[PDB]
Amino acid sequence: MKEYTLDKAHTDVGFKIKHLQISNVKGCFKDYSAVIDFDPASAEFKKLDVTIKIASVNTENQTRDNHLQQDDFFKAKKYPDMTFTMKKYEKIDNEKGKMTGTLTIAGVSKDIVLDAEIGGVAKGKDGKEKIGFSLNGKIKRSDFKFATSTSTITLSDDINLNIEVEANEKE
Amino acid sequence: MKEYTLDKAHTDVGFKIKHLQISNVKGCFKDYSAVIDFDPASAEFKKLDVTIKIASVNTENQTRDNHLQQDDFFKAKKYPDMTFTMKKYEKIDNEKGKMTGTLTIAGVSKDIVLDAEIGGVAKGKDGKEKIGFSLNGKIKRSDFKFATSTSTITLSDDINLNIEVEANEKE
Amino acid sequence: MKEYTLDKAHTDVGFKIKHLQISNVKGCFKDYSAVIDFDPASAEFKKLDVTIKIASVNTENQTRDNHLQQDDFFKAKKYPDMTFTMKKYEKIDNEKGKMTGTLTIAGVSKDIVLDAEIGGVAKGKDGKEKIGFSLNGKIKRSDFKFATSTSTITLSDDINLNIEVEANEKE
Amino acid sequence: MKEYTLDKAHTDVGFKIKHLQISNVKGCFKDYSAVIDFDPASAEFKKLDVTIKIASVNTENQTRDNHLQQDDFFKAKKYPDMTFTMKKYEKIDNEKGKMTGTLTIAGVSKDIVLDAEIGGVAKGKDGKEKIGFSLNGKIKRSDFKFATSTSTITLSDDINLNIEVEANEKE
Ligand SMILES: *Sc1ccc([N+](=O)[O-])c(C(=O)O)c1
Ligand SMILES: *Sc1ccc([N+](=O)[O-])c(C(=O)O)c1
Ligand SMILES: *Sc1ccc([N+](=O)[O-])c(C(=O)O)c1
Ligand SMILES: *Sc1ccc([N+](=O)[O-])c(C(=O)O)c1
Repeated sequence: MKEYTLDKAHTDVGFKIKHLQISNVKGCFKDYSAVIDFDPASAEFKKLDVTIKIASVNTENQTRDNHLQQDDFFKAKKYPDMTFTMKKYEKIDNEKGKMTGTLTIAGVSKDIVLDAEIGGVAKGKDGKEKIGFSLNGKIKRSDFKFATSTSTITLSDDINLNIEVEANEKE
Repeated sequence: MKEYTLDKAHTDVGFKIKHLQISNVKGCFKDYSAVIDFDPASAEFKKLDVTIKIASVNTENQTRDNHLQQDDFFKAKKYPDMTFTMKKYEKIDNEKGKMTGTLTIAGVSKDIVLDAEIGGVAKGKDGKEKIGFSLNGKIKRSDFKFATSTSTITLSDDINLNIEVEANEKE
Repeated sequence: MKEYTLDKAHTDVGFKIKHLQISNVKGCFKDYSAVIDFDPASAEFKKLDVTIKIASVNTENQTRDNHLQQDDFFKAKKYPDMTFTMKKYEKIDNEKGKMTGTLTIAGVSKDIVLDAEIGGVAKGKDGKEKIGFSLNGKIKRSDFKFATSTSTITLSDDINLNIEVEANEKE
Repeated sequence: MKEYTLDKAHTDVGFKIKHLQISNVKGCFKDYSAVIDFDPASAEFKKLDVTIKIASVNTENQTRDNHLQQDDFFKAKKYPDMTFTMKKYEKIDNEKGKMTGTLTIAGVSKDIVLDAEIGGVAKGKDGKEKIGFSLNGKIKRSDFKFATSTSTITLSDDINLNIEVEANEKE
C-alpha cells in the first residue's frame, strides 16, 4: 500500500445529466405573393388571396430549412406552395374583425379563422392609399396531417400564425 | 373597394412553433479533497474517501450554479458537502475493477458501484510514484430523494459520474 | 465445464425502456354561481359574472384534485374562488360574438377574450325563455403566474376553456 | 334585456390542459434459443450464445408489438433475429462477474458488458445440475443506430436489459 495526493490541476470531479428545454422556432417566408382588396370607407376586406413559396422558408438556420422541404415536412418537390383564400370577413369594428379562409398545406385544405387587427389606414404623401394590418391565429398540424411522423411531444401540434402587412394602392 | 400591393420590405409572413430539445448538462466541482491509498504491486485501492464542496459547482453558467445551492437542489446552507467513502474494491485485472462505496448527498446515503479504470501507473521523473485512474457510474436522483420537486421528465433521473484523477505519492 | 438447456418456463428474456406520453387532462367545477343578463331581441349579453369554487374541481381522479388545492397550484386556503367578469360583448351575428372580461385566478387578474357561440334561443314549454350558449378560449398559465413551480414542458402553458351553459329565465 | 339562472344539471364549467407522462415500457421475447456452457467447479461461464426471434416480442399490447416489426424499428422482414455472443467472462466471485459479448440488432453489431449475478447453483432432485443466473446492463439505441427516426426525447436512448435464466444440464 502507498499514499497519494490528487493533482487538482489534472483532476476533474465530473458529472453529466440530461435535461429538456422548450423553445419557440420563429420563421417566415422570403417569397410569397398576394392580392388585397380593401375598402377604407368601411374597413372591410373584400378579397385576400396569398400564395407562399415553401422553398423560401427561413427559421434563421440553413440546415433545418432544407429539412423542412423533405417528405416528413413540406414535400416541396410535390407541393411547392401553400395558399390562403379568404371566404368571409366579419367586421367587429374599424380596428378588429374575424377573417375566415381556406388554408392549403401540402394539398390538404381546411378552413381557418384569423384575427384581423388594422394597425393603420391612411392616404399617403402622394395622395394614394395605404394600410397596415395584421392576421393572427393558431392552426393545428394534426388538422392538416402535417409532419405526421414527428410526435406532438417533440414539436407542438399548434402553429401560431402572425402575418404582419404594410401595403399601398395599385396602378 | 380598392386594390393594394404588399410592400414586401415591411411585410413579414410569420409563424412560431414550440419544440423540445434534449441536452447534457456537464459539470464538475472546483473545490474537493481526497485521501487515496493504492498498492501498485497489485493494482488495488485500499482506501478512497472524497469530500466535495457543493458550493464549488460549475456547469459553465453563473446563474444555474446559484440555483443548485437552493432548497429544490443541494440545500448547501444545511448540507454544504457531499462525500464518498470506499467500502470494497474488487479487482478485475490491472486495468479494471469494481469499486463499492457510500455516497452521501444532502444527508441521504446510499451504496454505489463505480467502474474503476486505471489509465496509468508509474514511477515518476524523481523516482516517486504516480497513478492516473477514472471512476465511472450512473446514480439515480430518486435513490437519494434529490431535487424531488423537479420531474424525471424535465431532468433525467440518471446522473452519470465521471471522476478523472491524476495523483502523486505523499510526504 | 458442463452444458445446460434453458427452462423456457422460468426464463424471461426481458427489457425496460422509458417513453413519454402526452395526454389532455379534462376537468370541470361542480360548484359555481353566475349572473346572466341576455337580450333575445338582439342576441347580446349584457352582464355575465361567474364565481367558481376552486375546492369543487374534478378531473376524474381523487388525489390530483387535492393536489390542485395546494401552494404549487390554486392555494385554495388563501384564494378559495376564481371569478370572471364580463366587460364588453361585441356581437358578430346571432350565433357568434366576441366576449371580453376579467379573469381572476389566485388573486391575479387579466382580461381575456372568449368566443361566444349561441347554440339555441327559445321560449319554453311554459312560455318562459331559455338559452344554450358556449364560451371558448385559450388562457396562458404564465399570464396569471399560475403553478410557476411546474415547467411549461411537463404541463402545457395553455389552458383551454370550454364553458357549456343551459339557462332559463328568472322569478 | 332579461335575466337567466343556470341549469346546473346541463351546464359544464370545463377546461382541458395538456400534460406529459413518463412510463417504462417493459417487454420480453416468447421465442429464443440459447447454448449455455458453465463450470460449477469455478462459477465461470465458458460459452453463451443466444438467438432471439424479433417476431416473438411482447410488451403486453397487441398493436405496438406489430409496430416494432416495421422499418422504423426492428425491420423483422429483413432482420428476423437478434443475437448475443459471449466473448469473455471475467469472474468477480462466485455470485458476480462481468460478461462481454457481441450484440447484433438489425445487422448492427457492438460489444456490450452485462453484469452476471448467479442466483443459485445446485445438483437437482435427480442428481443432475441446475443454475439460475441473471444478466443485466444498459445498451444505447444510438450505438446500434436503432429506431433512428424516433427522437431520444419521446423514447429513451437507454434500453435496460434484464435476462433472468433458470437452466438444467443436458442429454
Ligand atoms: S422573415 C423572418 C426571419 C427570421 C425570423 N426569426 O427571428 O427567426 C422571423 C420572425 O421572428 O418571425 C422572420
Ligand atoms: S471542471 C469542468 C468545468 C466545466 C465543464 N463543462 O464543460 O461544463 C466540465 C466537464 O465537461 O465535465 C468540467
Ligand atoms: S364536470 C366534468 C367531470 C369530468 C370530466 N372529465 O371527463 O374528466 C369533464 C369534462 O370532460 O370536461 C367534466
Ligand atoms: S415475458 C413478459 C411479458 C410481459 C411483461 N410485461 O410486464 O410487459 C414482461 C416483463 O415485465 O419483463 C415480460
